[PDB]
Amino acid sequence: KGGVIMDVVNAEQAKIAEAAGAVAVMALEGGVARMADPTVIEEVMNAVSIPVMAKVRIGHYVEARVLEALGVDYIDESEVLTPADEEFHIDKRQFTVPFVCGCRDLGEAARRIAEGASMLRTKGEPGTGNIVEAVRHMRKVNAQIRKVVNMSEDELVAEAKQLGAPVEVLREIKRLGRLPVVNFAAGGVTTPADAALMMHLGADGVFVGSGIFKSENPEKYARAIVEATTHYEDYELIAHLSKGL
Amino acid sequence: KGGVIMDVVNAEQAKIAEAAGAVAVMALEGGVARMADPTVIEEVMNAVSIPVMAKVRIGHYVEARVLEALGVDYIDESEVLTPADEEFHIDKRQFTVPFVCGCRDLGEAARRIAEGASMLRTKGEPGTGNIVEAVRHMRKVNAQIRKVVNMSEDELVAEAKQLGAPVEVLREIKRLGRLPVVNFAAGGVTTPADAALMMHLGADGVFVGSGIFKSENPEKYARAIVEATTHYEDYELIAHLSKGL
Amino acid sequence: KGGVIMDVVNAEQAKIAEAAGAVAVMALEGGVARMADPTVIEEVMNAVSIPVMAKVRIGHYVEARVLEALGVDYIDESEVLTPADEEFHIDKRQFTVPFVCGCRDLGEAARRIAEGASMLRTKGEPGTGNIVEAVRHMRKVNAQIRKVVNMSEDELVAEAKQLGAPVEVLREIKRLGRLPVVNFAAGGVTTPADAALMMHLGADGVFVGSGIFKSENPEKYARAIVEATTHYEDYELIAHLSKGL
Amino acid sequence: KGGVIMDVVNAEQAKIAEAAGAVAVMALEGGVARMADPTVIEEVMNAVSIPVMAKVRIGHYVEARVLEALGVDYIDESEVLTPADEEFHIDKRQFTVPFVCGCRDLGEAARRIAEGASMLRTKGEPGTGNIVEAVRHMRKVNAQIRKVVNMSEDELVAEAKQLGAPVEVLREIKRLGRLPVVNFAAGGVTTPADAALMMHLGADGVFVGSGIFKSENPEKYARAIVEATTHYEDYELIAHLSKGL
Amino acid sequence: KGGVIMDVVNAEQAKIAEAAGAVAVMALEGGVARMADPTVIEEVMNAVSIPVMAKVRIGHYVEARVLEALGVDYIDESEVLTPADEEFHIDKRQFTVPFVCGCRDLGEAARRIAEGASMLRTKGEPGTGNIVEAVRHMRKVNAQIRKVVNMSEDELVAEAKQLGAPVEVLREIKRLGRLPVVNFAAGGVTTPADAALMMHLGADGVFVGSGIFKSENPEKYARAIVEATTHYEDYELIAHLSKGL
Repeated sequence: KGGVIMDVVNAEQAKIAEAAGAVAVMALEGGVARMADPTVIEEVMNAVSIPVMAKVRIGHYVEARVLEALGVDYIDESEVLTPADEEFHIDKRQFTVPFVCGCRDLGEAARRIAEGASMLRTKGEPGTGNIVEAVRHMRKVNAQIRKVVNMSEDELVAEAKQLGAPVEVLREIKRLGRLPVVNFAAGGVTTPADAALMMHLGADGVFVGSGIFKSENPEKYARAIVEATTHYEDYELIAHLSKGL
Repeated sequence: KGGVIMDVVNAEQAKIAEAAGAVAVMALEGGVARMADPTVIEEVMNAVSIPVMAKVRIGHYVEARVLEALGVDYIDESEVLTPADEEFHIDKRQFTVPFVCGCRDLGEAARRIAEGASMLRTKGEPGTGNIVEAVRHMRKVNAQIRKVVNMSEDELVAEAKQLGAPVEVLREIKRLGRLPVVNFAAGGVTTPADAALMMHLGADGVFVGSGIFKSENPEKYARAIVEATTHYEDYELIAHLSKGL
Repeated sequence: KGGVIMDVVNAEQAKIAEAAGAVAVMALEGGVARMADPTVIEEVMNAVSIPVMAKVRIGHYVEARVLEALGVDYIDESEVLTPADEEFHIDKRQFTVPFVCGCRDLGEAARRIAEGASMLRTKGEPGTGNIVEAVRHMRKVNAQIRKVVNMSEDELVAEAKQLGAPVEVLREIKRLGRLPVVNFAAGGVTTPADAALMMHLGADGVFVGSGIFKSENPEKYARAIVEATTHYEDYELIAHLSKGL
Repeated sequence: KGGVIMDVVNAEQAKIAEAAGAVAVMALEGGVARMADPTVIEEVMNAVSIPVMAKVRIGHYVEARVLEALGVDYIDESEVLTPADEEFHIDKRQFTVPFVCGCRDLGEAARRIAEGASMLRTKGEPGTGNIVEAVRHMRKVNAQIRKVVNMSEDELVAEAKQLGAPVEVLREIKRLGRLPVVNFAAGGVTTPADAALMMHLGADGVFVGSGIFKSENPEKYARAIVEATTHYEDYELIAHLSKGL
Repeated sequence: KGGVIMDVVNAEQAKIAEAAGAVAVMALEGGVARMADPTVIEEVMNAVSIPVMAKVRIGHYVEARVLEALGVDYIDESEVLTPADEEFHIDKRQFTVPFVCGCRDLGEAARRIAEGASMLRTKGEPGTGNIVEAVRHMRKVNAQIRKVVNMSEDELVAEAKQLGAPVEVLREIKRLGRLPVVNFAAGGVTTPADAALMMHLGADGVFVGSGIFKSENPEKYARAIVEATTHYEDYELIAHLSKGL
């Protein structure tokens, strides 16, 4: 627990991610942002042994089935791609391949899960290098979990109504003490301190973007995030990793 | 199917109800309207072989355990009694005695079912002799059910959010082609034509009030309601039953 | 835990209360509602050995010193009397005699405690025989307590701000896992089931009003409430205590 | 310090007030409420040796000069009479006879003083037997005094602006630590505890109304107020005086 | 009392600050503004013997642990960095290293103290060379302190509510007659007169920014500010220190 998933655009970057100890890679391709070209997905697939993920536009059922047929390990039904369906998410229950979805609060989390999400992440604010929204979303979802875990049983139906959440998801949360799926922080995680902060806030792990490869030394920067995420209470070690970019 | 349940206040009324063909009786007592006196409930229980129901205030957990312990067959957690809890209904799952609840729409119905209701009824507008609200509720609920039954499966999570309904309950409705519990019309049902109309609109049956016994010949009037609810497409009989009160 | 406090207007009522097992009595006596005549309070003090409470107007510092000087065991700074100070409550920390105070939510509770309150009760809706408001307040305070006990420590300062609560009281709640004072349900508690219900919602006991003595047999009634409040999960007992009015 | 002034309507009542130790009497006469008939003022004047006051309508310059010519000791420019001038108070600086005026806050106090008031009182809420407004006004004026006494000197001009107060009055207040005139509580003071409460709140004394003579024993009731006002921290004695009406 | 803290970007500047008599240095280094590179902070720690401060993003718990682990003497949880958590500040009570925090009013100050802050400063308007905001905040905090010191004890609970302040911090202020921590002016302090002015408004000292080193003679300038801040009523001295820019 406490893994790092890393956005990669080619073979080279994928190998650097696996070598630095990333638990998975996310293969990436007002223009329209669609599912990545097959050859990009299969070029990344052939570079590593750790799980390969890729993105589809929200609601894009057939994009997902294409990714599934291509043999991806995981599908991000991604708000950062251009939504295909602004009202209905993919019925992920129908897929053999697992999905991760974004969320900002427990209502949203519960709905994605009712749709069949196998994994969750914060939406954060990608491309900004700013964790403030990632923090907001993890704070909100976790504070709401803590409320649910400890509230009177008979108050759950009303709670679900107010949250716009499926009540059976709340009941399962209360039974387990946590979400029935893992929840990673994502969006703006830049520094070793950022990465450890998400773990401190209750994240199960962390997604990071292409900023790692904007670096002088992607290897060392990737390593620093992986170690800071793993050893997230070693403030002495974290203080060290924050040096020299 | 096409059962009638009658409001009764003493043994004599309970016997008339039963002899007339009612499938159950409901025993009944700025004033606060609470649980009936145990002696009234036992008096009615002693009078008939058919099931006896009684009412508790909404959210009044203990009033419901009292009635459960007194051996009633069914509890109506009822909006006509002064509500005890304005925010939370009784967690009816924790009871061995079955409960009936009122609703006005599919969201409301699903929430009551999620709380553990074993039976539903329209809220209607009791005391007026006016079926207009009962018709509205039965129309609304059944129209929303027909919509759910036929809707695209991938659209039910969004639909559940819009209704404030637990999606699992919507998914069961779709699976069964109808509500998982019987839904009776209740409120204002006065004439043989009223009772038959509620059946025409899709009720599983009908609750009627004390008006029967304000009548000149309550036996005849009770039989009329029972016969019309059963033979609800028999207009020639319903016409006959309407003559002479 | 499971105490009943009874409102009494004279010695006779006070002895009935003590003998039925009350843990204390509230000595009582549209115009202005002020502190009772001392005579009435002295008459009650002499009748019984259990603690005796009386009421003062909100913010009426001198009324409180008068009751203290008379030797009452507890002061209710009471909102059912005509407030004397609409901005500032009594600085109860300056008193050797303990105060009980009304509340509706945790922020209100927390401020009363910070003024010196030693005991709390719901404000409820006195005089109505209706528990709906008492239920709302108990439900609200306890839900917020549950939330506070279980929330991140570093979120308590923000929470106190939002609630209008002193954060030290909130930190003390988290530390104990409940309020640092006892909290009785008050307002409208009428039947054995109501008294039991309040305890089910997590009250520490119940205040009850003069309705007991409007009864055909106040001793049987007073006792029934005492038994209900203490054996609040004894459903079969409660059911029996409901009969014989 | 800590005197009681008493409203009287005749010789008899005036003598009872002096005999009970009142420091002064106020001679009293949608109808129009004007200055009292001379013969009422002179009948009260001839009954006692302690100062006699009487009321004029706000802004009624000539009423005041009549009272002055009749030889009253003090003039209340009284909001309880029907105002003669809704924009301009009497220029009391022009009178040899001293005036008391009402107030609800420091701005108002300062303005009345700039007009030449020799004494102030709270407006309270006369005729209600309710001290809540008297409390509000004394609280407000005294809290504002405490603010002024201790604030940076250079912030006084802006403070005067915000309060709508003459700055030289604020400066004089800051110099003295208090108002340059006495300030009595008035309106609704009913019980010995009320009277002592005003003294506790920082009043210089107390006005009381015709309620004293609504009593079984005006003598004893008057005495009780006078003693409670004088000995306002003797909670033992006050507790005693609160008995037997 | 009369300390100057200086913002420095390197060792050279840090030694200039120490030698001119600074009581501490703030080590510093549109995109995201995060905690400085440790290298920069280590370089400053080695240059001087006076206490060294650095900044973290608001709510950035891990950044604060990193600076603690590096051995800085003080942490500024700083609003001029890009906030990491917009709801919850760092629980500074959990730290052995002391924090300074910005504020604009007493309620804000009081909440920071209740989170653990050991020192305060005005937020001011950094970067502008304009003291108007620093003046507003110092003026506001001190005016409210003065008011709180001198107000009725029993009015503090209401006051805390209105201010959004924890009442325990307000009671502690009244007890001491000032803040339980020191409070420096920060933002726009440019000239000797500004530095002196802040002290005149009742600051405990002054933070100053990088403008010192934009000077033709930073040593003379740094020293002039140190002398102005400490001898803040020495008008003739201050006037001389204004010449020779």
